[PDB]
Amino acid sequence: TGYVGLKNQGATCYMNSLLQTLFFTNQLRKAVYMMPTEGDDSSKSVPLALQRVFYELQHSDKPVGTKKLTKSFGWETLDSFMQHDVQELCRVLLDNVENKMKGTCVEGTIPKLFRGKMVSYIQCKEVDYRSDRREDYYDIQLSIKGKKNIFESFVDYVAVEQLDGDNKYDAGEHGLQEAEKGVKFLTLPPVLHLQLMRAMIKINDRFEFPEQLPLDEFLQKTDPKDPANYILHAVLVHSGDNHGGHYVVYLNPKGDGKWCKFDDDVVSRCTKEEAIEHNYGGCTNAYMLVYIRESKLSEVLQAVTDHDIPQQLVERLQEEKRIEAQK
Ligand SMILES: Cn1ccc2c(=O)n(CC3(O)CCN(C(=O)[C@@H]4CCN(Cc5ccc(-c6cncnc6)s5)C[C@H]4c4ccccc4)CC3)cnc21
Repeated sequence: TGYVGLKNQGATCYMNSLLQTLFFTNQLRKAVYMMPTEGDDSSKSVPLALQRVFYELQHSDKPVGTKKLTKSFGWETLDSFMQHDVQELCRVLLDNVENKMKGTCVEGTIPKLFRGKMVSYIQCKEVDYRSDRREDYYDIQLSIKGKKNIFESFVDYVAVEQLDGDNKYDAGEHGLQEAEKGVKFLTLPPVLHLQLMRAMIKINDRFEFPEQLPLDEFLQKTDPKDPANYILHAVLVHSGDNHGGHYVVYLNPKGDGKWCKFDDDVVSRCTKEEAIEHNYGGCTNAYMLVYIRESKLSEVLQAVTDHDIPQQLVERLQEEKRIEAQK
């Protein structure tokens, strides 16, 4: 493979999976590396540790440890990983970073990759009154129960729900009213992060998902020049229950369909089938997926030299490692 794993140090559960996912979001890696940790707290600055882990992921001939990162953002209780959803952790990281990049050349990168926009609306049936509010999303949580595939999800997601009888809409000046509330995508980000709502006690129901995911039709306008076809990039996987769970991520880091299994420290080549159909579920199955828009693929997954790291940085981390000298 050439790729190196991450250490299992405690119960980070999904963290390692998420870390790889992100570390192979190449345009974000370059961006992270650029972040100025020149005068940062070596111990408690998250943005620093995300440089360290990525550095070591790109250079370590041994499996990369994460203790310092888990410290930097301070999920150090007996349940602090299993009490949170995965996008929550993503947001933690992607926040700390997106900030540190403000007033830099690399400002605006996290949203440029992971942010898309939306409209939630409420429209009265009989009377004239509409409520349209736009929001930004960085990630999307699909309902799987009763859904066989990703399509049915995105159609469930844009389902124009009805508000009648015991739950009519307080239209204010118009009083309680019958109206329909839905959602509608305006855009979708280069990087499309999806979580499948398996927590409820874990649902293990079969939920199919494609390698190629056309999304133009859930948009309101489409783009002839830029269609919204997506390339499955990673598949975050879990298997077990409230007693024994275990986390694994499958990636094809180059968008070429050459898949790899990442079981923490152990990384191996695997089949398309192992990554995809074998994680449809029906107990060991996908809980989050990552998808790059086809057009932006080459950029997002731009390759990364060792000359894309500043020396200043490079030097600090090494001293820090060397000085890791124990008796
Ligand atoms: C809003 N919503 C609804 C569902 C859902 C979701 O599944 N996700 C994905 C998820 O965030 C679920 C939680 N999660 C976990 O890893 C779970 C954390 C819960 N874990 C079970 C437990 C083990 C130990 C537990 C425990 C509880 N109390 C004290 N000590 C240990 S609870 C089982 C894990 C699980 C993994 C894959 C799918 C579904 C769940 C990350 C993946 C994100 N958002 C969601």
